[PDB]
Order: sequence, then C-alpha cells, then structure tokens
Amino acid sequence: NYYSSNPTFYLGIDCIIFGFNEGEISLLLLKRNFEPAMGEWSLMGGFVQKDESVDDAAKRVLAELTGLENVYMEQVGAFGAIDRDPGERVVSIAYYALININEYDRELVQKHNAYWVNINELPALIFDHPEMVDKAREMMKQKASVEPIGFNLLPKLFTLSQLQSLYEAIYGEPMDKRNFRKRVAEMDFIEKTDKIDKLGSKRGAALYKFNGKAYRKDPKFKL
Amino acid sequence: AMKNYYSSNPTFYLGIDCIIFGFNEGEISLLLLKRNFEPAMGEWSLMGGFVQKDESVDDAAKRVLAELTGLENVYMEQVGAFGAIDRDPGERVVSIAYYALININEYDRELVQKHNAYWVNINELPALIFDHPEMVDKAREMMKQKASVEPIGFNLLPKLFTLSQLQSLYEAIYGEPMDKRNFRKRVAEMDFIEKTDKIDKLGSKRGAALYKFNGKAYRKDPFKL
Repeated sequence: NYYSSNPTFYLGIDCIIFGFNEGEISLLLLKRNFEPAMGEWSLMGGFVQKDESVDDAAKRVLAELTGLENVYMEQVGAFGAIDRDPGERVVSIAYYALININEYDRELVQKHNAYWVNINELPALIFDHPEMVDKAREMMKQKASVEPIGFNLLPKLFTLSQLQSLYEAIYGEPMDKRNFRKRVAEMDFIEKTDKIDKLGSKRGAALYKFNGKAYRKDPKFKL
Repeated sequence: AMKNYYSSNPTFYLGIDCIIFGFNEGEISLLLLKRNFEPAMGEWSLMGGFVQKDESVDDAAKRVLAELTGLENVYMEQVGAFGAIDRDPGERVVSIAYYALININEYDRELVQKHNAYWVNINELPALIFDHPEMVDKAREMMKQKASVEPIGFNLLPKLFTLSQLQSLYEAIYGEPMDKRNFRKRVAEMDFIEKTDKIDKLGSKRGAALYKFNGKAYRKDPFKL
C-alpha cells in the first residue's frame, strides 16, 4: 500500500574476485561471451532475484562462475549513479571475495570465458567496474592489516615465504624478512607443521597452518 | 538476443535510511522519528525515503536528509546495502543506509517538528523498527573507525570549539576517558587546529579559549587523536 508510489529498480550484483599466485594478486574477470558488451572485460555479475537476499545473490553469482561455496565475502557498496549502466537503470551492489586460486571449477570458468588477470595490469573494464575495483582493493588492504582474511587467499598449508609474498603483494612494497618472521613466531594461531612444501628435488620449506579456533581465543592479528 | 537481458529480472524498491549523529554536552545523540505515519506509526525509526528515477543513490540520501533538517553539503558516508528478504515485513525493500554528521546547533527545527523527530542519546535509544538497530550498530562502528584516522569529528562541532568540547566529543565517540594532558599535546602539534583570540562565554563567570579547524591547512598535510 504505502510504498507503491515509488519506482522500482534492477538490482545488480558485481563480484571482485581476488586470487593470489606467484607473488601476484589477480582478479577473475569475464571477457564477455554475451551481449551487452560482448568481447569486453568485466566483473562477474548477476541480478538479485525474488527468491533471495542480496547477500545470497552474491553467493549464487560467485558459485555460478567458480562452483565455490562458504567463500569469505565482504560487501563493498551500492553503486547507483544514473548512467553507470547505459542500457538501463541498474543499481549494483558490489562484493569482493577471497578465494584459493588453486580451488575453483575450471569447467565453469571456461564456459564463462573468464580469466585471471594481474591486478596491476588489468584490461579496461566496462561501466563503473574500474571504480568498484578501486574501492574493493582499498577495503581489502585495510581489513587484511587488522584481520587474518589473507589466509583465504592461501591454501590450508602455506610457507612463510609464501605468506610474506602475499603481504608484499597486498601492500605493493617489500617487507623486512627477519622481523616479519619474528611477528609470526609470537603469533600463536599460526602453527608450524612437520610437513614441508617440496617444489622440486632441490627446493623445500616448512609448511604452516592457520588455526581459526586458537585465533579467536585471542584475536591479536597485526602485521 | 539481449532483448530481455534486463527485463527477465525483477525490480525492487530501493530504500534510503539515515543515521544522523549529533553531539551536545558530552553525549552523542541520533535524530530519530517517532513516526507520525504508517507503517509502524507511533514507533521509533530512522529517517527514510526511496530512490527516485531522476536521482542517483547518493543524491537520494542528500535529499532525504535535507527533507528532515534543511541541511545541504552535509558530511555523509554510505554504510551498506541491507537486503535481507524480510527486513521490511510489509513489502520487499532493499535499503541503502547512510550516516551523517551534523552540527546539532544548526538545523531547521520546524522541518524536524513536522517529521516528529527527536534527538536521543545513543546509549539510551528506544527500540527501533525493522533492522534499524543493525544499521545503527554498523554505522557506529564505521564512524568510530573513520574518526580515529580522519578529522570528520569537526562536523559534529560548531566552527569554533574549546579543547574541553573536543576532548569530550572524542571521549563520547570512543565511550572512554582520555588523558587530558596527552590529548592537549596532540592538538598542540596539529597545525590545522588553530587557536583563536576568542572565548566561549556561558555566563559572566565562564570562559574558555576557542579553536578552529583549518581544512585548507589540513588537506595540505594530513590526523590521529
């Protein structure tokens, strides 16, 4: 009764999907195999349905591309400039996700014509997607300094050089090897295993694990 | 082929909701509606509205705020998009919450009276309808974080303020007492907080030195207190 004199709008979802590999952060991007903007680069996206909450729409859109569930996700914001989408008025809610770049459904990715691209060497993204990406990076950077969300970008078992390399990539600057390793030593919820990562016959390094339960007993993450 | 790329999807009401912070006599307050309209007439809520066809989401938030307070060029931050299915039991509404910092000594009182709105101490709030309590919590958390790293607090104060008022404000932001001496030191070292030759006079017996925030000077060189 009360709300009907107001207009209604398409509610897009757009996903900034972060991955980490070989000292580089990358985004999972569509090279669109559909109109509008076929052939152009964009974030993975969709629309909110009547079935679902906005949060669940984000989960669904991410699962449609990657097959993943229970993904670490944060809402970035609601982008609502009038002409952000030239085809129609669409207000899009952006989310970012941190996934293990080693674990996703390769079939689904191939069928969406999607690609991992280094975050500092992105092609031109359509619409206001470049803007969304900028805001997502800034928020993730900020959160990753005060909370251990970084470990979602790594496999369950990781080495310290891998971990250092992650934080070097997040902040785009080198870190002192020595004192970084002391910060981890006195961080109790980062447990050292008896397993090693064996890249090759000449390469090995101790594998560590992130202990979620032990972190929440004392949420003192800072590095 | 893309003929129904858009139209195959549903459309939703886009709500606007404003958490409006004020500060006065050492307390942070929120400007709330005791609704004089339905739904939830007689219950307490945030100031609200809906995005229209001619306007962006941010401009909707400005408009809504202006409808209540008459204020423009207000410091505002988008809090988030709240899109749980049943947040509004009457109808499906995805609402985009904003917070605003205003000077409680300057607003349109008849506009506020028209909307039957009242300032309430943020620690002694009435029950708010729908998911408004969740919006306030998130807004408080965000505003607190931002105020430690940027000088957004000065929007809560008059152009001229005493260090006593400033300290009081930050004590209220952080809900804890601060060391008067160390606080004075951090303000003395900030060049963009200029001391004035004016004093705040309450009676003939009360006086205190007034200060000013110089945004120009600040943006030349950025704040931590």
